[PDB]
Amino acid sequence: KLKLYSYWRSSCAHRVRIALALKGLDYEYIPVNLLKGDQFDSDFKKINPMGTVPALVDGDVVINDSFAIIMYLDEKYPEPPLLPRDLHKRAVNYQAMSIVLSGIQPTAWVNNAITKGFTALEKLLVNCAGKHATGDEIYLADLFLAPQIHGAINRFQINMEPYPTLAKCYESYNELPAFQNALPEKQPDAPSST
Amino acid sequence: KLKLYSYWRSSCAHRVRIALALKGLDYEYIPVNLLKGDQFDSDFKKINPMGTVPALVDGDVVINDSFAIIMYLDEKYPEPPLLPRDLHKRAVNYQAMSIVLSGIQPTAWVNNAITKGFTALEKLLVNCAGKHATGDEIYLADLFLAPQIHGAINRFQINMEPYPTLAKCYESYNELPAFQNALPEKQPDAPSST
Repeated sequence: KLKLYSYWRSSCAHRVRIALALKGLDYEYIPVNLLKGDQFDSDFKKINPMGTVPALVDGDVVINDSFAIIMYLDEKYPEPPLLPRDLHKRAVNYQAMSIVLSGIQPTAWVNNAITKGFTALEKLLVNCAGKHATGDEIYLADLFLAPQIHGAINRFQINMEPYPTLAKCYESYNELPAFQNALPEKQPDAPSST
Repeated sequence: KLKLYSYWRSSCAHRVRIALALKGLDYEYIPVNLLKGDQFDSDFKKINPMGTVPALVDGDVVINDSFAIIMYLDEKYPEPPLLPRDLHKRAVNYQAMSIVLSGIQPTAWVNNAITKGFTALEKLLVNCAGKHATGDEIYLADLFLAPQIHGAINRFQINMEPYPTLAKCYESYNELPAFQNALPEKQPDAPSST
């Protein structure tokens, strides 16, 4: 019985929710309101000593970090694979992951940090033929791109026309249930329509 | 005939040099002076369009990003393995990698960003019994910790006594040839003794 400590608006938790949905894995969604500071609660700290969200609990095992959680899921529950067979395409997926993870993540506001990272991702992925980031199946890069692009568009009003490959990728996720289900607005702790 | 575009003081390139040495892989060291701005040279840009260092050239294939390069090497040349068999220990290695990659990396100066990241790494690794970060063999976390600790000590004069697990790890690398050989001061472009 997996548990996922998640916050509806966290892009890192969004990545993990896609992975769980693509693996067909059921889990208990445990909301952690990051705006309200619920991650500094001492009982939560008891269960999740690292203190970060997302956090996956798999029995006695607690995994933090979106990338480490996703790799643990892919290695424990291999089907469908989140990495391709081709060593070069696997390297592109890891590079795309790292630009998002460590490149970008960390009147009107102009966000050119995104410009910079999206330019690199476009540079990296434009030569990968296919429906999604690296081919016609969904892989690790796609789980990193979807939440990043959703956040760029919804929080920074970034225009995606300068990044046609990225735009293709993001449009390609609109019909995939695993991706639709994992969206921030669909989560149990998301702001209501009621 | 592998090629590695490297800069002697780059901690990211330091990580990759350890991996190449542990895999017993020969390569052409191509210096890229990052202080002098050699990475913005147009011919280098032709070979390495992504423009970053380190960059591994494996024939026609150019891989950027320290983590993606190291994974490509581990997957193409599996021996000795840079990840353990145990799924949980593999997850710890990826978490340690991510704290360094995306947590830390990006009168006297006091560097408490390091304090923060080293505190998390200590928290993460203290329950892993063994000579090195996650056991008695060298894995991915160790390739990320060595350059980070070398840089903390040599550029920021960080005292390692508050992080006994990390200190153990770093002392454990002093006798390993792969680690000694990859040090910044030993590289072809490093400042001279002459």
